[PDB]
Amino acid sequence: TNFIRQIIDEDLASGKHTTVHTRFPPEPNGYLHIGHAKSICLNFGIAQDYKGQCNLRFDDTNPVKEDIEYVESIKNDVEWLGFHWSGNVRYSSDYFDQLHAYAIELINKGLAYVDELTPEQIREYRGTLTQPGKNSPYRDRSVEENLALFEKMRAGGFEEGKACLRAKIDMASPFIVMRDPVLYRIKFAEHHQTGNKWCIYPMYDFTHCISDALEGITHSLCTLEFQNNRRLYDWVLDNITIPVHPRQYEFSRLNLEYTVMSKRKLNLLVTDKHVEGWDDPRMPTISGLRRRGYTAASIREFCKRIGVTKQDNTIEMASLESCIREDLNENAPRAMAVIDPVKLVIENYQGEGEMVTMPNHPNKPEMGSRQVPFSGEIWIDRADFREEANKQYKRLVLGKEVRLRNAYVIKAERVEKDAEGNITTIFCTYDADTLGVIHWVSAAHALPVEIRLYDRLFSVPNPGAADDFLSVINPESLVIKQGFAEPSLKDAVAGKAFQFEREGYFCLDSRHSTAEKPVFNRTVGLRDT
RNA sequence: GGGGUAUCGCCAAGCGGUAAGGCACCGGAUUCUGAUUCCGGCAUUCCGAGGUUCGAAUCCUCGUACCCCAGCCA
Ligand SMILES: Nc1ncnc2c1ncn2[C@@H]1O[C@H](COP(=O)(O)OP(=O)(O)OP(=O)(O)O)[C@@H](O)[C@H]1O
Repeated sequence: TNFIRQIIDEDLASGKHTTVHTRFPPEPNGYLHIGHAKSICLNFGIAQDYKGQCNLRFDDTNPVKEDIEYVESIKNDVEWLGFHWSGNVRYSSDYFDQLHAYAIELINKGLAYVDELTPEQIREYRGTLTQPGKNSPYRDRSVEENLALFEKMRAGGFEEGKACLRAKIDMASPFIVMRDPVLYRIKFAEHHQTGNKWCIYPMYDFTHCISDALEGITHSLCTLEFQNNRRLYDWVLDNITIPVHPRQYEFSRLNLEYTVMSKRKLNLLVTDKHVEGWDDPRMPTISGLRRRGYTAASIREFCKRIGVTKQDNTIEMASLESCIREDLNENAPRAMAVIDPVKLVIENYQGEGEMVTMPNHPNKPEMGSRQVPFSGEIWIDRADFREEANKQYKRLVLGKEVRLRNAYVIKAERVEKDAEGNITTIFCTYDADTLGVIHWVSAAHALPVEIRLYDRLFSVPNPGAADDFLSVINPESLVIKQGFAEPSLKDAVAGKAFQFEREGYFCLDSRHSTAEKPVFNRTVGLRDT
């Protein structure tokens, strides 16, 4: 429960409503991100919890920032998260003729006029945060004059910026938004839904309350930066002939540590080619997180955990990562892969090899087992061998023995270094009566596989509050390795988490993998204590 | 000027009856993954100072900090 659900509860009890109807209304000017997932979880979650309805409405009022690519991706992401909207997909543009009729009602009532103060002047006349504004000299035109001028705007008789329609409210209001807000502005831009039918487009505040009202939304849930705007939400609905009056309730937006959510900013990273694209695995976008190997359920859980309050907040990446590790630990089948490999030859070995039976899940016998090959010339991870180290080090030191994963207890004996002091191969012996643990991959049957180790995109926790967020990009956000994996990984499918033992959870990258050369993105590392 | 918020390192519950829970962190047991699982510890204190009350995080003052609003963006 959260403050919003307590309100809905009151509403139902008091008999103010019988059904609850919410809506998720993104503008199609970019791809959805983890922050939006919190609105999706909130809006669609309430609908299903209260057996209500939730609309997916594209708030498409500004054509010069929107594109059809975004509408199809947004729908994709909403479904992938595991949610379904009520009825057909809606668009604010579906209501352009409606919105235009309402503007006329406002004009007819003398509550709206066509102003001609230039874009620079409207700012000058608006006042400041402590000084009231002043009336445009075009404020007292007659209704008859406004109808004429407005139809002229509609007919394309005015150049962009040359005229706009404003609400006649109060230039001295302490609410900056009630200072004669613009309802319509001229944009000769083709719209992704309505083509060139319109050259005048409605503003967010005029469009939002009216759309909610027409869809019979009972509770509009938005983020905190809209509390000031609520005054205009109610003023519009109170002054036009509409039979219902939805109520707006604001919650705090999600800020994630080490990442920027601003679409304006996320678009800079994509536009300037600093990430592969909106769905690059380092992006905090839904599609990015999906490609990274995140599961829709891990995200739904993440929203469940962070809560819904009116408090500004900043969640640590640790919280997100906790969610995904938990999901994958449960459902991810284990496998073996070596990221940085140094060759290890067992001298004592006899034969072209053998076959060990490894479990697909160490703590869940039910998941099955597999027959993995073994031999003398295997592949091991560099960081697992040490010529010398204290008692703490529980891996392969040049003296003692260590158990291979589901195999033999080998024993370090001799090292053969390259010219530059760097080791090239390690020589050891094994006890055959056996079958300090490490993973390995029989060089004989090793599958060459490219690994992509992702790390946080920014090097500061709040790249948002930086003079230039780009200059604070982490150069080690993506470190590409070439390694080897057991041949079973030959049958992996894009977006199927595997837990490379003692490393982390990894998944096949659809964008880069091929037949011989698979590419694995590292979703998340293990709790490396 | 106006509109909001203040409870653990990060989130968060609490609604006059004596500070849940999660992440992180520290131990300790188990483990052929330095994972997982288990065990236990982690707010005498709720922005501060006064006051009301048998009892206040919660009520009433009076301060303080932070966030939002001056797009013909959403
Ligand atoms: N960080 C966030 N946390 C929570 N909810 C968010 C967040 N960002 C956006 N939303 C929610 O998603 C809804 C749709 O957002 P929309 O795409 O219209 O704008 P935006 O993404 O906030 O802005 P921009 O496109 O400039 O980044 C908003 O109604 C809002 O409540």
